[PDB]
Amino acid sequence: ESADLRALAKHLYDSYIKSFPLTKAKARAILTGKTTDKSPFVIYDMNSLMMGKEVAIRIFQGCQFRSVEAVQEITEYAKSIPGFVNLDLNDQVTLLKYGVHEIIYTMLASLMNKDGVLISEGQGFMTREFLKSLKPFGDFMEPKFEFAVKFNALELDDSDLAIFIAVIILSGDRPGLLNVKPIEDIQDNLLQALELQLKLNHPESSQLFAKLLQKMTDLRQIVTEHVQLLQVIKKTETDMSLHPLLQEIY
Amino acid sequence: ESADLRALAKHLYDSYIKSFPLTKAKARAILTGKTTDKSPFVIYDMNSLMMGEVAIRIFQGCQFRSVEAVQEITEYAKSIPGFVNLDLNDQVTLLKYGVHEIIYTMLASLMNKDGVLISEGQGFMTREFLKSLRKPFGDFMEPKFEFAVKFNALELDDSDLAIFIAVIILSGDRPGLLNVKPIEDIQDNLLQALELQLKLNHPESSQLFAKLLQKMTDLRQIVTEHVQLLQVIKKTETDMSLHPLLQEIYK
Ligand SMILES: CC(C)(Oc1ccc(-c2cccc3ccccc23)cc1)C(=O)O
Ligand SMILES: CC(C)(Oc1ccc(-c2cccc3ccccc23)cc1)C(=O)O
Repeated sequence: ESADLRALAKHLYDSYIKSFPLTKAKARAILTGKTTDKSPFVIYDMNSLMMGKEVAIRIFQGCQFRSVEAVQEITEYAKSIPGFVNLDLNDQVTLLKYGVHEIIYTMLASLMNKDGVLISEGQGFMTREFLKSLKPFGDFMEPKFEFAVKFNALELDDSDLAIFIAVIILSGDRPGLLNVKPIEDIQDNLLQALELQLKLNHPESSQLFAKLLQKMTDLRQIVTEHVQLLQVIKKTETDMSLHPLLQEIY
Repeated sequence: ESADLRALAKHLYDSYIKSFPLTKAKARAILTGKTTDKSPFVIYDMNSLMMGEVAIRIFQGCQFRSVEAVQEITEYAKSIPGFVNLDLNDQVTLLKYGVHEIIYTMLASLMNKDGVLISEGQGFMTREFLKSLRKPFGDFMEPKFEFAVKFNALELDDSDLAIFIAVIILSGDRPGLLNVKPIEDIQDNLLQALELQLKLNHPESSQLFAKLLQKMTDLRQIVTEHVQLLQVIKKTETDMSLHPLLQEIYK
């Protein structure tokens, strides 16, 4: 009934707030928008960054660090989705493994506008053109920027995004899953809760449910495109015995 | 009004029939060995291939059929209300990015786990036979079978597919589009039409609408993979001619 759907929605919203550092609502206030309580430090050039083992590699590695960190926040959020911990533990691991990249790029949009991205929990702001100003690394944020511009045109808020992220985790078509049935049964429930949420939250945005789902197609293409860049960078340099243990962590 | 959505659904179903020679309904009647009205001849090896008469031959068959399919899809496209009224450059762009996604959607209608109908249903070519084709060509069809088997478990019929196919063409998040808003206004209507159609045609089937739209992710991947395998073929087969139309669509 509408009752357990709204219950599910509020549950997810509550744990999404608890699990992640900067909400979209706060990121929007910082960006383009209102509140400049404390302006973020802006990174627009090589100087700016320093004023903030090596620049272009420094920045791409920094994004990896945050993303490893984010995997744990996503994990904790996953385990708050009703039914998730009851799944086969191999399937939990699989769902997280193939889901975290799509989740990261989804949420990255919350931190982006067409001009740049908030980092360090909104304390910083790296400009889009400074990012594109790199060498075989000026290639890696631009498709995220192009995706975010289109995705943010849907004007979702955190309550919408909480359910959407849960939908992504409970996919069903991840390779190697052992028991697809309960996963799809949970996702069917989450899709219902999502549909309702979007109808109550955006009553005059017609077919917002459908439009948001079609965005999954662009999301997977981003992820695919990102892993192939990663494979190229794994041909920039791999041999060095000065962070073997840090290499491990990533 | 739901009434307007029903008329649009009827209209699109109607054009689909008139545009596409072999419907899913006919494909299923052929495939199910309980209607012996006219059974297909089955191609499962090279001698049955020669009885029912290599890899290049088969794939250029596929190439010619695809170009004709583009024609039929193009014909169907003009019947979608609002489509011919769009900026022409966008009409080209919509077709360019839509055509292959639709071909693999419809291809599934002619497939089961064991093979695919060919030559307007007169032939059936085995999945194993296609998989054993020489090294580059043996990998072309297998991901389409994979898609088709899970897509076919949605159990869509032609009146469903007519609207879904229209939804695909009228995307708008396609690259290079000049006027996105009028494209999205039309898709928005196709989507309402699709949503109603599935809930009436499949009352017991929970969130079929969402699960169908998720399938759009899979069609993208198929196209992407097929493209990268075509550029392999282009280099190992310098003597094989890719069709100019198909060439213009791929970039
Ligand atoms: C889950 C998410 C979106 O994870 C992020 C991952 C990477 C970045 C990021 C993106 C681009 C450059 C960066 C440089 C240093 C640190 C982080 C980045 C921002 C957020 C977040 O922090 O909300
Ligand atoms: C739109 C569609 C799906 O177009 C087709 C495209 C390719 C094939 C096909 C697929 C695989 C092998 C073939 C060999 C000879 C001729 C055609 C094929 C069948 C149909 C159709 O005819 O319904």
